Amino acid sequence: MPTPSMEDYLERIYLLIEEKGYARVSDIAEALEVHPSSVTKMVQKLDKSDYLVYERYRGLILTAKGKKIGKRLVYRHDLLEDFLKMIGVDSDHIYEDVEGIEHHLSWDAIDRIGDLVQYFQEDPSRLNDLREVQKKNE
Amino acid sequence: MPTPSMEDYLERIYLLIEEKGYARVSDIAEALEVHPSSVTKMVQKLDKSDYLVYERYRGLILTAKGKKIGKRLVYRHDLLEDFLKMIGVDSDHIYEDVEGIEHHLSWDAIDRIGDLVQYFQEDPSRLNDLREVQKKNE
Ligand SMILES: [Mg+2]
Ligand SMILES: [Mn+2]
Ligand SMILES: [Mn+2]
Repeated sequence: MPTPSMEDYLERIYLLIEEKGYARVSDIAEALEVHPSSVTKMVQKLDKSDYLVYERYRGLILTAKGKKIGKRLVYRHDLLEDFLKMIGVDSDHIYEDVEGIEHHLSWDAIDRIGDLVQYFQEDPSRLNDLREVQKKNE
Repeated sequence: MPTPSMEDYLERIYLLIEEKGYARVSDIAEALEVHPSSVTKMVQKLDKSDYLVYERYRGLILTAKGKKIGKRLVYRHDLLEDFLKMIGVDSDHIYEDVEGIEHHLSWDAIDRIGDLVQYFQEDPSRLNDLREVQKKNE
């Protein structure tokens, strides 16, 4: 039911509190380089759906549901960056390829990439074999 | 330089040409599920910049440029489809996942995914190991 950009907002709020203990509307406007009225409108939609609350001095506060979604997206980003690093995507492309995947892949597929990432680490000689395949191509 | 929309046309045109020598406007409309008048507008755009030619009583044939692009696009769709099958995504999620991400991955990542698919092809017992990780992880 939440749009991808609603989820990205919860992820950003969780990481703002990780960085300094608070999430402000002004923080999000400055980072996205948008007008603060679009942020307060997004905050309003997230508030009405019970993902966050707002109190003027503490700022933006995640609910149990909002904090669960925000953490999940941080870890999705990690998992997919691990995947793309493992298979050899270069540093110029990996970031936009992670943002590309994470917005257009079902959660079933994300889970399967998580199994794959686990597969290459339970016996790391699998990863050396994969890199041999790349070198003999190269 | 070609837009996502052009890439979806060029890929379908290549498949039909691959099967039949020419791509008819009516088969393109059917496959992409758009109104024939949309195809015409795209056909006129792609004709004007030399991706294709319209031949009377035949349909569309790609130029060297359009065919090079269209062949690469079909390779991308087919490689991603194999990739998702291989890591076990539900057969109900596959076409829509592929149509999703295919416009959002660099060619660098497509090549590395190709290295990954080749890694599993060169010793298919690696697919059985991968399946054990997934059954265990559950
Ligand atoms: Mg992100
Ligand atoms: Mn496609
Ligand atoms: Mn597509």
